[PDB]
Amino acid sequence: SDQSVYAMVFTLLCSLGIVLCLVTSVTVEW
Repeated sequence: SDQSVYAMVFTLLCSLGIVLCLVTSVTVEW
């Protein structure tokens, strides 16, 4: 490439990735 929509979708996908990293890291050690 509005850039605000790109930043919003990028932030949402980053936050979902952080949560999924937490779930994977907990589940393997469990």
